[PDB]
Amino acid sequence: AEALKCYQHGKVVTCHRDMKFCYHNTGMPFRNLKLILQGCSSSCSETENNKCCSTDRCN
Repeated sequence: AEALKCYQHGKVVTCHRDMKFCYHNTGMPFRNLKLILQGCSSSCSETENNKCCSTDRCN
């Protein structure tokens, strides 16, 4: 099996062979601070900030 590939802040990363998901999480911890997490993960749950997917470079 090929291993999932995900977008990660402009780069393309090859996920650990165990990963099921590419994710994209954006948050505003403070009115002036935006946080953006992005990459591969074993688990993923759709929320208003965490976007999940399971195909290649799908972010």
